[PDB]
Amino acid sequence: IIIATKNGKVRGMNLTVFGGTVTAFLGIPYAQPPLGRLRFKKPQSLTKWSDIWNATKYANSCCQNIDQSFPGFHGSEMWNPNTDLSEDCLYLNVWIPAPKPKNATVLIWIYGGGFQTGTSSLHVYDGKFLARVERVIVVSMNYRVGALGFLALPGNPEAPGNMGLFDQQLALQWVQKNIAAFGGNPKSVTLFGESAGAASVSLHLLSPGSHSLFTRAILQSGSFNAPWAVTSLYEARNRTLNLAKLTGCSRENETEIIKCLRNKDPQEILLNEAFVVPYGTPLSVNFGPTVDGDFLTDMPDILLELGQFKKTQILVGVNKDEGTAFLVYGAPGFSKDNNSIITRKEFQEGLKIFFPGVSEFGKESILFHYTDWVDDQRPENYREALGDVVGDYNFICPALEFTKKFSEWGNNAFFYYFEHRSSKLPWPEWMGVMHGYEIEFVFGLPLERRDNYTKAEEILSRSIVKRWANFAKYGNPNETNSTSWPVFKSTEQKYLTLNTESTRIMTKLRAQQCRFWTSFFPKV
Amino acid sequence: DIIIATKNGKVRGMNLTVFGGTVTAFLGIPYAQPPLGRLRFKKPQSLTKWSDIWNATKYANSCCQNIDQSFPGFHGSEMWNPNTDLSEDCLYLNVWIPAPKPKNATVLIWIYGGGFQTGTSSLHVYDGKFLARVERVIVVSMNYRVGALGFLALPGNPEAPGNMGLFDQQLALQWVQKNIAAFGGNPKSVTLFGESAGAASVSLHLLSPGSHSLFTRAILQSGSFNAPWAVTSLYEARNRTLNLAKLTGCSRENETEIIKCLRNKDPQEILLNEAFVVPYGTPLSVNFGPTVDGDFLTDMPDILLELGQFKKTQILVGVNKDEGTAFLVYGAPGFSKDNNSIITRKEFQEGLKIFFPGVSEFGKESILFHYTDWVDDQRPENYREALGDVVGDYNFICPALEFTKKFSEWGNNAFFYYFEHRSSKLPWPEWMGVMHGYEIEFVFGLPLERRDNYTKAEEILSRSIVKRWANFAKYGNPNETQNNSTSWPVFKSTEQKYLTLNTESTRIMTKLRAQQCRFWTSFFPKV
Ligand SMILES: COCCN(C[C@@H]1CCCN(C2Cc3ccccc3C2)C1)C(=O)c1cc([N+](=O)[O-])c2cccnc2c1O
Ligand SMILES: COCCN(C[C@@H]1CCCN(C2Cc3ccccc3C2)C1)C(=O)c1cc([N+](=O)[O-])c2cccnc2c1O
Ligand SMILES: *[C@@H]1O[C@H](CO)[C@@H](O[C@@H]2O[C@H](CO)[C@@H](O)[C@H](O)[C@H]2NC(C)=O)[C@H](O)[C@H]1NC(C)=O
Ligand SMILES: *[C@@H]1O[C@H](CO)[C@@H](O[C@@H]2O[C@H](CO)[C@@H](O)[C@H](O)[C@H]2NC(C)=O)[C@H](O)[C@H]1NC(C)=O
Ligand SMILES: *[C@@H]1O[C@H](CO)[C@@H](O[C@@H]2O[C@H](CO)[C@@H](O)[C@H](O)[C@H]2NC(C)=O)[C@H](O)[C@H]1NC(C)=O
Ligand SMILES: *[C@H]1O[C@H](CO)[C@@H](O[C@@H]2O[C@H](CO)[C@@H](O)[C@H](O)[C@H]2NC(C)=O)[C@H](O)[C@H]1NC(C)=O
Ligand SMILES: *[C@@H]1O[C@H](CO)[C@@H](O)[C@H](O)[C@H]1NC(C)=O
Ligand SMILES: *[C@@H]1O[C@H](CO)[C@@H](O)[C@H](O)[C@H]1NC(C)=O
Ligand SMILES: *[C@@H]1O[C@H](CO)[C@@H](O)[C@H](O)[C@H]1NC(C)=O
Ligand SMILES: *[C@@H]1O[C@H](CO)[C@@H](O)[C@H](O)[C@H]1NC(C)=O
Ligand SMILES: *[C@@H]1O[C@H](CO)[C@@H](O)[C@H](O)[C@H]1NC(C)=O
Ligand SMILES: *[C@H]1O[C@H](CO)[C@@H](O)[C@H](O)[C@H]1NC(C)=O
Ligand SMILES: *[C@H]1O[C@H](CO)[C@@H](O)[C@H](O)[C@H]1NC(C)=O
Ligand SMILES: *[C@H]1O[C@H](CO)[C@@H](O)[C@H](O)[C@H]1NC(C)=O
Ligand SMILES: [Cl-]
Ligand SMILES: [Cl-]
Ligand SMILES: [Cl-]
Ligand SMILES: [Cl-]
Repeated sequence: IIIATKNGKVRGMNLTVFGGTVTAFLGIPYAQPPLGRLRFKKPQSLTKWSDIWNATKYANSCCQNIDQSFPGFHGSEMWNPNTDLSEDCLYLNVWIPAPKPKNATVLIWIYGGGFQTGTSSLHVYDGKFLARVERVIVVSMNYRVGALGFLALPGNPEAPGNMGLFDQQLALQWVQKNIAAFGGNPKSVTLFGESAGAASVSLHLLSPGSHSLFTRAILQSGSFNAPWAVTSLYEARNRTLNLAKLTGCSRENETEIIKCLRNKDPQEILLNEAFVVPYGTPLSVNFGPTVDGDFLTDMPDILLELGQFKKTQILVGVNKDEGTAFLVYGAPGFSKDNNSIITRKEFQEGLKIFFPGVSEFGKESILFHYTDWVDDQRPENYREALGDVVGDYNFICPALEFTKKFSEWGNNAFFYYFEHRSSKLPWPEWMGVMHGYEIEFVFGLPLERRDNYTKAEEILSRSIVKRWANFAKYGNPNETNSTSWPVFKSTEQKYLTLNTESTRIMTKLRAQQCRFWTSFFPKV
Repeated sequence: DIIIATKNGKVRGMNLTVFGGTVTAFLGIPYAQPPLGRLRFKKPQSLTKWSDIWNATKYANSCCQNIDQSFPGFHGSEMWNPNTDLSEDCLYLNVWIPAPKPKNATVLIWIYGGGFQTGTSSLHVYDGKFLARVERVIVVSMNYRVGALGFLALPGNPEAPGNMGLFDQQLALQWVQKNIAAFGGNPKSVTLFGESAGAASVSLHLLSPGSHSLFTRAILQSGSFNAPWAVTSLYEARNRTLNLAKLTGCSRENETEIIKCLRNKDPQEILLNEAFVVPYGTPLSVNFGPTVDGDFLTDMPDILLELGQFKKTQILVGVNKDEGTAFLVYGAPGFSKDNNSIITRKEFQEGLKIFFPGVSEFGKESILFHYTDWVDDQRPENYREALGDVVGDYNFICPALEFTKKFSEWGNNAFFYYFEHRSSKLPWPEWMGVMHGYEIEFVFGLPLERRDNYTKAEEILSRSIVKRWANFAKYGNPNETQNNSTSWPVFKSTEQKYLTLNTESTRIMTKLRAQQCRFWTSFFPKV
């Protein structure tokens, strides 16, 4: 099994998937390894290789800090990289159905994290099911995370910012120039990603360089207008200097600061990343996208409001309990080992952790808007209240807002609200429908009947899988005897719920809560 | 001839013709020494006796007060202006009695509203003859001193201790205790009722130990003491007295001379300086009102209320739908009685600055936020109705619901009503809605006069309210009839049930405007 790429040949492997076969290529390199003097620089193009590259194993994962908060716990360790870490990590994966097609539509995955972690080789990102069941080609790449991917000295090509974004862009360029040889259609390419990946996707809509490299976009629990998504030009600079000071690299010329940083062991850069910002929360993006004047020629909010982006169809949505995951990593009184009931004042110190710079007036206005109880007793009210605060502000409200303004320019947008909790979800029952736990359903994992998912979950997974694939192909997320999914329009603003019971059409998702974040919190 | 022997001498009345029957009325019985000369600013002095027969056949003087002349010739405003001569000699009261004379009639006592600055018991809408004819109750109403003449305060100084007007009310209540039996009344069945400042005065009599043996039950219409305008702190009363002294050229070193100086000023110069003792000044300002005097009020009313130190008895409480509207046309920009008064977002914002002078710019945006979750964006009346509801909820509805909640918690039956009908004869524009004060004519049974151009529905409604009010007084329960009538349930802190009052359908409901009152009770104190 061998395919001819424009930089040399690559050998794949056959996978057995539901009585059929999927042709998979794991670990095709798409750029020069960013080592030594190439550290912190935009990815450089590759030269041809004479012999055969064996793409039969997942490549290295990009350098990153590892979540070791809960040793032995699957809930956290399932997100930890499952291959060796290395600065040599610019590779991608390609899955193809068997037999092979002539012009299949292509789905490209951009993994999530806080831009600090993640890799394409995770079990939940396995594209072989998607290749078998809907006969699409599935691509996923590794991109640089943390300071190695997003360190910024604006105007200076030695570390300009958004390197990790340019990695993604280079992988998309690779698909354009190579995917036809695999039987793919470069004129029908759909990006999708979760959280930071979804925000990465939304950034590709803004950036001129990415205009011609894909067709449509899917944004799961993320967008660039999320409060955590983009760092100001000034706060990025403050973090680069904090990092240099912490690494014994403080200088006067910055050209020499970068020189010093290039001599540091990767671990010394990684292990200091947490300290570059004082108000460190688990939602902190220490090094993420910034306005570099290259990938982002201007402030994202401005570009969105002026409508200077790629005009195309989008699929957008969020989970029911996006906030809970972040509460167990710092907020007081919360644990995965108890029911995590908290008191009015525990709620208050929580708000102080997630809103460090906000006045006590503002942390009271917030407390106000989220205590108009339906039931006075509970006592779980506050534990769910703080959850909803984080979730609404960090994920749900920015997403509705992004979808509203994107639709305003005459493009079809579709919005979803994912309400089902996995029967195998390793976290406690109070955390609900968590950040990131729609991903296994999008990748068709419950289709594996030997895998301890319920029948109801397989049916649901099949719907999402079908809808996602049809959206990629046709621009409309329809199924087969299935609820018709309507466009999100700024007037009526309809969205679809996804659960095992009854998939309904509804309106004005959490419009009351999002009212506060969009039209009052900015004035505090 | 019509003559009753009171403990201060004999008094002569008159016969009135009311609905084919007769009502005996005694108008202008004096209940205290005229607060004249050196008696100015002092608690009312008891009456001695008169040898002859006092002729109670005309309304007495109204107490000194400024007159509303914003709209000369306009009935809507001038109907509240006094209809007798003004004078410091005003401590008189009125008595209406059914005929034939009763044996042990229940007595309803009316305390008029205002900002504690105006008002009088002789208004057309305060006519007790209908109530006496239709429900066979005895109706009593008194005049009490208003403005600085009634509430000027130098706390601890018997020359002007504060709350004189409240003590005026209280002495009239003593008069009823001592004399009403001679008219055929039951002094052990006495019910206070009043509107606004009258309602606030009523709620204070529940607090004040001195009044506790002087009445049985209470009715509060559009007012209570916990309203932001109702009660002035001990220091703010003193500072206003001094501001007044400075404004009139009466500043001294001892207080005895300031009072001695203020006593020589013409009643009119004190009146013209009342508005200036408070720096900001809105149409809701109570320049001189009740204060904590250490006599009538031994502590801040909220403390006594929270501690349960009040008279334990039944109460009837309620408010109107558009309490705020009346005050917007007397100062808020863009508003007029001659337009539909549709306003813009920023007119709304400058309006807010008029009614909340001491509040941060943050708070004036918080209010705006809580009150702009529009159902229909346009709807151009949105902001005009938003501001009305702000003033109304903050000043009347929420403090009333709050009072009723806290009062009910100590185990007495409270009933709450919500008055929603606009009068077919209301002289104000339609956008002002169900205004402050325009339930009074329905409570006094005015639409029962068929010669007066009210709708039939309105007579039905009035007759209903009159029945409930009188039944509350007699039995402690505002029932209409046992059958073919909506059950009016007690207000409890849990369900918070209230009754709506209108021509269409009187229904039982819960948690009146709970979302709005939430903001005022649990967020506004934190701004
Ligand atoms: C959906 O994926 C599930 C795994 N998570 C979500 C978890 C949330 C709580 C924190 N932990 C772990 C990560 C880690 C790494 C080393 C040591 C300790 C910890 C704590 C991850 C991510 O990859 C992830 C991570 C960040 N961040 O680093 O701040 C985000 C920031 C803004 C928006 N989205 C983010 C996001 O989605
Ligand atoms: C049910 O009464 C119907 C008539 N009004 C209500 C009108 C409202 C608009 C203002 N005018 C004033 C204007 C003005 C100027 C010069 C001389 C006389 C007047 C009359 C009265 C009152 O008697 C009355 C009055 C005040 N106050 O004067 O501050 C209240 C304060 C707090 C709570 N309630 C109050 C209240 O109910
Ligand atoms: C008027 O009615 C009252 C009752 O409200 C009569 O009452 C006194 O009433 C109390 C109970 O309320 C009794 O304990 C007393 O014994 C009563 N006193 C007397 C002398 O009977 C009162 O008598 C009635 N007055 C009349 C009918 O003239
Ligand atoms: C007491 O009354 C005074 C007099 O109005 C209030 O006023 C301020 O400060 C001085 C008083 O010494 C005046 O000259 C100013 O004009 C007043 N300020 C304004 C903005 O008018 C004072 O606030 C009151 N204080 C108390 C404790 O009651
Ligand atoms: C309204 O309801 C009250 C119940 O609270 C009725 O009260 C009774 O009235 C009779 C005389 O009419 C008294 O002898 C009883 O003592 C009262 N019962 C009490 C106080 O519990 C009242 O009659 C009802 N009236 C109408 C018109 O329905
Ligand atoms: C009992 O009294 C009710 C009043 O509460 C009367 O019903 C009303 O009838 C008049 C016309 O006769 C209508 O204008 C009202 O709208 C009716 N009110 C209702 C239905 O609530 C009637 O006298 C009696 N009704 C019954 C059902 O016995
Ligand atoms: C394996 O690869 C061969 C070609 O080498 C191909 O014919 C076959 O379909 C693939 N899958 C299986 C079943 O081995
Ligand atoms: C590539 O795969 C082939 C067949 O499995 C194997 O013989 C060879 O060692 C691998 N590496 C290279 C460089 O060919
Ligand atoms: C930067 O500093 C280095 C050594 O400190 C020096 O050689 C170089 O000329 C400097 N470059 C600029 C542009 O200042
Ligand atoms: C499914 O769950 C069972 C326990 O009932 C476990 O033994 C097995 O390893 C699980 N299989 C997978 C694929 O997770
Ligand atoms: C879904 O919608 C597309 C729109 O082109 C249509 O072609 C198709 O028949 C529908 N159903 C399925 C299962 O694709
Ligand atoms: C459990 O979590 C920690 C103990 O590890 C503690 O702070 C908290 O009080 C506990 N939660 C509950 C609900 O008891
Ligand atoms: C009216 O009062 C009574 C009747 O109840 C009696 O004195 C006479 O009929 C009338 N009195 C008058 C008008 O002098
Ligand atoms: C109407 O009231 C007066 C003029 O009669 C004026 O102050 C105000 O601007 C007018 N407003 C509207 C909306 O007519
Ligand atoms: Cl940030
Ligand atoms: Cl009659
Ligand atoms: Cl209108
Ligand atoms: Cl009843």
